[PDB]
Amino acid sequence: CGRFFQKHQGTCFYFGELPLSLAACTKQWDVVTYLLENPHQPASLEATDSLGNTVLHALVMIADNSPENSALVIHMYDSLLQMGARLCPTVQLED
Amino acid sequence: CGRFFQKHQGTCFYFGELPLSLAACTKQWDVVTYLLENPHQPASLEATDSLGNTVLHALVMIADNSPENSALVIHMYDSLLQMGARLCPTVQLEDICNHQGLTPLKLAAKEGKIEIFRHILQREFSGLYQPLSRKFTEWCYGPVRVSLYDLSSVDSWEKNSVLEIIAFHCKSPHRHRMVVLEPLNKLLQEKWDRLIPRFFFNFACYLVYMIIFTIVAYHQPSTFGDSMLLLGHILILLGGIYLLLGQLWYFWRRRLFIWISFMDSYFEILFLVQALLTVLSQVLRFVETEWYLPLLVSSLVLGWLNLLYYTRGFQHTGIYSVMITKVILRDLLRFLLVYLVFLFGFAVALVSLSREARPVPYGGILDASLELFKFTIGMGELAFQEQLRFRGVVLLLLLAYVLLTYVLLLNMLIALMSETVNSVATDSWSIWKLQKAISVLEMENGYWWCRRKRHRAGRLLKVGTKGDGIPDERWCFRVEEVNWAAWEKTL
Amino acid sequence: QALLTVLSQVLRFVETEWYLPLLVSSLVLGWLNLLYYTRGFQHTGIYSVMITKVILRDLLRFLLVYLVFLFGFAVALVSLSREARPVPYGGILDASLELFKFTIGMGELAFQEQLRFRGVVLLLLLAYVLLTYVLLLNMLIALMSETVNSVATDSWSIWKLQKAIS
Ligand SMILES: CC(C)CCC[C@@H](C)[C@H]1CC[C@H]2[C@@H]3CC=C4C[C@@H](O)CC[C@]4(C)[C@H]3CC[C@]12C
Ligand SMILES: CC(C)CCC[C@@H](C)[C@H]1CC[C@H]2[C@@H]3CC=C4C[C@@H](O)CC[C@]4(C)[C@H]3CC[C@]12C
Repeated sequence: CGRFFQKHQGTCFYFGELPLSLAACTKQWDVVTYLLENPHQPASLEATDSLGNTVLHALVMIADNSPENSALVIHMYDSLLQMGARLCPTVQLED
Repeated sequence: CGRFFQKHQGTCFYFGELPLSLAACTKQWDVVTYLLENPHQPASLEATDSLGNTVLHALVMIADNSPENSALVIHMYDSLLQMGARLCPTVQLEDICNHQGLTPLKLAAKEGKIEIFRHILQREFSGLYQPLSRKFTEWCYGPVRVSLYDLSSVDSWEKNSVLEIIAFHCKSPHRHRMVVLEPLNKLLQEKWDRLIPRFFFNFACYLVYMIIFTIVAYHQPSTFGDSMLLLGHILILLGGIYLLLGQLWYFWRRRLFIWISFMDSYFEILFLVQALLTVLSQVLRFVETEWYLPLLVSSLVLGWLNLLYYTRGFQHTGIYSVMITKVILRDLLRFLLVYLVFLFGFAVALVSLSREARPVPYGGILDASLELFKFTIGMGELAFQEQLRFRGVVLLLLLAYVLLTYVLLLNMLIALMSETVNSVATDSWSIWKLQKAISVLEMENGYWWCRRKRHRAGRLLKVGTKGDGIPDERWCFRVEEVNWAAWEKTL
Repeated sequence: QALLTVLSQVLRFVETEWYLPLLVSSLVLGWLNLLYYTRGFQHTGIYSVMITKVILRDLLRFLLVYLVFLFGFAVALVSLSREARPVPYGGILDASLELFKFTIGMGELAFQEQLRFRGVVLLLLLAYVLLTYVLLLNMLIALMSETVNSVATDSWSIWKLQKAIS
């Protein structure tokens, strides 16, 4: 959490202030995957931030109406939803 | 140097009157290369000609707005720049002046050539040949990317900048297209944003002056009140003198704009005329001449149109004001020409007719013209005059005028205005942006009595190290952007 | 409308003379709300949306320019024509009313013979007519044509959102 990381008017880029959120927003499916199957300590896919946003909220926040950004956020959203289904099929992330 | 080789109107082809310039302009990279590595005598790449142009100036001169020519001149320009870097890395070719005083970048601005101008203004190369670049991409943390544009010889802080050349020196008709490109667009916008208070302060001062003028003109006859009237009159005299001095100073500073610029400014003449009329009326009052009042009311009329001048400070109203003048110029004058040709003949026919019976309507030419104009203003008296001897002929002439000037011409004028408004949508935006640029450039300088201090734009960002020493400093303008396609391409 | 109606009704109890203007203002404003209720059909709903979009996009610039033209010419006409060789253009309101009669199609354009500056007055009137009536009104028609052409598809979605809100 910092001035550059919060959403304001100026020099900033909000990504969810989470390593998993950053990896998802930066278009790397391999890094997102690897954080999840760590034997040491897996990254919880339902963790939140100061604003309370999750990995799925952050993707919505960084979304634009441009074609490429929309395609990227759609694909990442679907992939993360499937990954949440295979990891944790009890809790549903959409609600 | 010869008649065929100089730039004139007729049979000519200017190429720089140099073998190296000819080879560069004739699309042969091998010949250009070979002239440079001759053991006998290499061809100096910084040599000039009678006009003083170099190899880079000549490429700018022969440039056109066609795609193929623009691509050729761009590629040759970049190749020659790299070749100059490898041969002579001490001297830089871009800042070589001319006999006129211009650089290759300033020639592109003054000659109205836009493709090479936009390419030179924003260029970036790969890892090799960094120093000879204008746009530099700084940190790329995620999809947000920050660009740094070189502000050298393009910032209005210097004496003869690119913006001043475009606004007051370019001969091209469509010279506004150059002020709506990236760097200039952003820089001009922030300059205008910094200049809102002074612009609206000038507007308020002019509004107060016009209110005082209106009050003085209204409360004037054919003590305290007399003292206030005299104070108002002398204040108007000084205000008119001030406006006249300002207009004269503006005309003297840019002696040669009056041919290039009429579509965009066209208010300096109006301000000059208003000031002259006001001063002339005020001085003529001292003689107690009867022609005071017409001159005073003419100045009163012309003042509020300059108030409309001050109104072009917003996007909607500015484009509307541009469109008004463009509609006036493109199609109002043809309609007036045809209208008066119709009016004069019909009025003369009506006057010559209806002089014998069986006051008097159509007594003279002025009365007939007034009646026929009442027809177009919607107040035409169309009656069957019974006392006339040629009643049917008069009625037929009136009907023929009505169905041929009122039904046809006015509605056709409406249609032509519709077409004109449809056709010039995108042009008015650029014209208004150029108008804002001119206003900003004028406000950057002070008034004719006080000069503002030049506020430099951009920050002093280090852009690395050159091959001559450790420091390499240049003033750059920063712009942020959030681009997702470009970011995803670079991985 | 509700505030004006309630204020007029309560002001009647005081027997104040400003009852009737407030009551007639409420009466005027009621039928425009009746037009509110009219946006229940596709054609009329999109028409109502287009009316407001034409008003917002281009009616205000025209009024601004129109009043700037009107005020200066009216003041010039009032300051002029105060000496001879009732009286037309007696004050600012009368001059404004005459110049507006010009745009409503009832402009009295005559060569006043009793004035001392007949030619100047006639030239000013002609310059107002050919610059406000011929130019500005027809240009306004053209701008409305362009606006109606440009916003065809947007009004449908705006009306659908209006239905959703209702
Ligand atoms: C009685 C006389 C002095 C008033 C008539 C004005 C005369 C000078 C004519 C000549 C050229 C005309 C101007 C040229 C075009 C414009 C730009 C437009 O955006 C506002 C109206 C305005 C400014 C016109 C107003 C009328 C005009 C000024
Ligand atoms: C004498 C006075 C009270 C009557 C004039 C009405 C006043 C309030 C003005 C101000 C804003 C205007 C309204 C704004 C826009 C619309 C929507 C349009 O689809 C119907 C007309 C209508 C409703 C206008 C009617 C006139 C209006 C209501």
